[PDB]
Amino acid sequence: MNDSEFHRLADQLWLTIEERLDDWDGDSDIDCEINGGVLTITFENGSKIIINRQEPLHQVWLATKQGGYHFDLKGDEWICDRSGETFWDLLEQAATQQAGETVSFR
Ligand SMILES: [Eu+3]
Ligand SMILES: [Eu+3]
Ligand SMILES: [Eu+3]
Ligand SMILES: [Eu+3]
Ligand SMILES: [Eu+3]
Repeated sequence: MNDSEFHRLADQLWLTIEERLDDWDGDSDIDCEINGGVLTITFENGSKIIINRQEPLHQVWLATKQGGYHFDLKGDEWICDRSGETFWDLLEQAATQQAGETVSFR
């Protein structure tokens, strides 16, 4: 049921994030590491964005300089359980604010 579906969709999310930051071209230095399955993106100002799996809840969590956001699987989409906003939109907003330049995963 939900456990396999969660692993499938989260593994795809991890690869999309990693590959894009792998090919990051812009001026700002952005680094992405995977430690204990957790992704940590580090910006030149020392700020970070942290992305982890919450297995019991089948959620992906995002921790940014401004706050914490929790996402449910919704038809291949990841939706914030407090606001309805999409993961990609909230990640792009946070990364753009913390890099001081446009960061898109699209
Ligand atoms: Eu490549
Ligand atoms: Eu670097
Ligand atoms: Eu590195
Ligand atoms: Eu389970
Ligand atoms: Eu589909």
